[PDB]
Amino acid sequence: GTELDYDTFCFYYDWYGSEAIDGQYRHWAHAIAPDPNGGSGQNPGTIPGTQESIASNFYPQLGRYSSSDPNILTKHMDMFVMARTGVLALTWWNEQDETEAKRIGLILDAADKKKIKVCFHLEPYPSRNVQNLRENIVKLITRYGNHPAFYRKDGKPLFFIYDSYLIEPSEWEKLLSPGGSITIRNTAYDALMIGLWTSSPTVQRPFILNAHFDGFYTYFAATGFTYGSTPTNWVSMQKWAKENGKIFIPSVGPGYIDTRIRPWNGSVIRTRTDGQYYDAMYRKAIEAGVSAISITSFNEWHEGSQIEPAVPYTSSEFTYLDYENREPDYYLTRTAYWVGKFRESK
Ligand SMILES: OC[C@@H]1[C@@H](O)[C@H](O[C@H]2O[C@H](CO)[C@@H](O)[C@H](O)[C@@H]2O)[C@H](O)c2nccn21
Repeated sequence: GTELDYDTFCFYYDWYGSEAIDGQYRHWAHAIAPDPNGGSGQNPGTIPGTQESIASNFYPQLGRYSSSDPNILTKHMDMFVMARTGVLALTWWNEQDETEAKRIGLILDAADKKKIKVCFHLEPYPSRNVQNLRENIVKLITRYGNHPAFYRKDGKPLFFIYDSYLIEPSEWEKLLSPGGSITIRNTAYDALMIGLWTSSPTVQRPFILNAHFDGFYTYFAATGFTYGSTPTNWVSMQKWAKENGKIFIPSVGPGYIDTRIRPWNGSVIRTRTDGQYYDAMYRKAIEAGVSAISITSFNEWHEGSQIEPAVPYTSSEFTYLDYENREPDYYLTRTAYWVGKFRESK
């Protein structure tokens, strides 16, 4: 009851920088978003990413780390082993820069040492469309597909597609129908394509079918943020998935808070309550009878959904939230608990 689960996907962010390694404490410093309902002339400012003031309501046990530091990567992979999360679902922004390329190779290498697998979470990069998506899928499978840590499920790579609704089903069909003009089906570049189910079934069911997605995930850690992230819908979403040959990968998270970077977004806060929120959400995923589960997140520190260890910290600039009556690694060990319960259910 300690082995990795390769149907458990944990969303991982590689965008953190340090002055020493990256030239800037990347992402630890971050713009504060203006209030989308708050009128003109806002000067919301920025979080400077100093030791005292970072762009999170929580504070990492590992400090203001670099995602390109091989020693941090080793520690993260040991944390995945503790959590029993076999798949690292890597945020991918199509930066087309040598620093991205280096980082992806470092992550794959570190993952392989611990038998962790890596798949890609394809983000909404500029001018994203099905043609450049195909080209990027080809590039990723070509560059990384023979890496021993590259994930496959029953012989197929798997990609999560964030904000897949931003692209019309008539475009998706070209890529994802077996008859599509630029199909990946039956090619060397075929993959399980997992789209983001947001809103109501009346909208999302025909979209998933007409776009030829292999499955869907929900992402948001905050319960009730969307229809898809409301766990009382998961039984019915799974029933529909099974009836239509789709893979449902609900996303569970331990809490949510992003008010350092989005001070106006307090309605989305979901309190951790010493792990009871995480337990409730993970239980609903398991009870829905799904084949795979995703975890939002390993380390989206801006959104306060991370399971990565956090420590108490009060600086002159901010009093951070922390894991309260739980130890810093509690969310990793509680993840392992739920992975066990999930496996018992399969
Ligand atoms: O991973 C899914 C998606 C991300 O696209 C999204 O990134 C945006 O927001 C973050 C701040 O949270 C910012 O730092 C990024 O540069 C990007 O603009 C964010 O991680 C998120 N939240 C829900 C879904 N996402």
